[PDB]
Amino acid sequence: THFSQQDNFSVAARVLGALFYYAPESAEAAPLVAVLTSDGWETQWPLPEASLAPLVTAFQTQCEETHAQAWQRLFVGPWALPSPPWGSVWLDRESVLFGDSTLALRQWMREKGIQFEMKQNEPEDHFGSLLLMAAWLAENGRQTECEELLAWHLFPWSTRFLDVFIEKAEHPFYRALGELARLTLAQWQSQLLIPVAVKPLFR
Repeated sequence: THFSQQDNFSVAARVLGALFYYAPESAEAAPLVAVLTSDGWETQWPLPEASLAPLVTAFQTQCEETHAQAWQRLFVGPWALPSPPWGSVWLDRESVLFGDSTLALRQWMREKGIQFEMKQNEPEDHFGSLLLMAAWLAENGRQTECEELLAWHLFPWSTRFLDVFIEKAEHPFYRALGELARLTLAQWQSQLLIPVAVKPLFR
């Protein structure tokens, strides 16, 4: 019955999350770059074809800039990232990392006995970390928590983050990845029984 337990929710969340968290040449993400750059993946993605046809091609579009170089520029640095993948940049009035929305997520994790750990020195509210934790909760049959994560701790900023990211990606693969993410999270959003939390955006 619950939308986290069907339509490839966990599988799709893990794919989107890893491609946003790990480098395209990494052991974690290279196989995923390879699935999205081959025909066939669209058959298993939980969205309709009229919207996937264009992304199939777009994911395969060659480009002088390397996946590795695009990711570096979009997610690592050294310079300012065009769309910072951490919730508190979007939700905290001050746009700092480890901000108030980050604290809210951490407190919620601790109340619900959620033991999922992020890597060291890293804030909990990274877009991909959130998608991997949602996947992980789904797999564990923790549907209520999964829905709360999305409603309360991801969807309030994820659309804004994706909007700016899709507009500034400037690389066919990552722009396609962004659009895929937006279409998919939107679809999930429409399946929630619970309202998305109403929060101002500060970037």
